[PDB]
Amino acid sequence: SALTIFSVKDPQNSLWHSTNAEEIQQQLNAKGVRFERWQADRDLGAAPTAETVIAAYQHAIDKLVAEKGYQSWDVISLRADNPQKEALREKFLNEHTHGEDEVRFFVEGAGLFCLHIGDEVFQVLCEKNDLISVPAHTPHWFDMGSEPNFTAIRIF
Ligand SMILES: [Fe+2]
Repeated sequence: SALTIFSVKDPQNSLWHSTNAEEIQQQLNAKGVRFERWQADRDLGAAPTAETVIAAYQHAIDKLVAEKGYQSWDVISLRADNPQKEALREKFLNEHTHGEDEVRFFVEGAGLFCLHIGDEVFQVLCEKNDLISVPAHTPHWFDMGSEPNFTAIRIF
């Protein structure tokens, strides 16, 4: 719901910062990044799992991006009753990239998605409200800082 882009020399001095539908889309698409707003009106119950959240927003993946054979979709949820929430930070906080642009849609929970393109650091908040998809060759990392639960959908 927000986009920030400053020079690599000004990391704390967020120079350009704005949060608008056309504004976030113009900045994202202007860099070859797709962006859309999805409606999370599908209820999977109180706790959202990967298999269910998968079958429900499954029909939404068909309109997301039609290309290649799309191997499959997966979900990344963190539970507080699983000691793997602490080690999972170094596990998702490292740089991981693929040679194909993947898309991620959050249906339950919010995560801070940071993008790195050239000498600029992008800071955009992600919520189960809309959707975000970055290009291949572009590294992305999730912001943990804590052990909160968040449901995400990966398609590539
Ligand atoms: Fe990825």
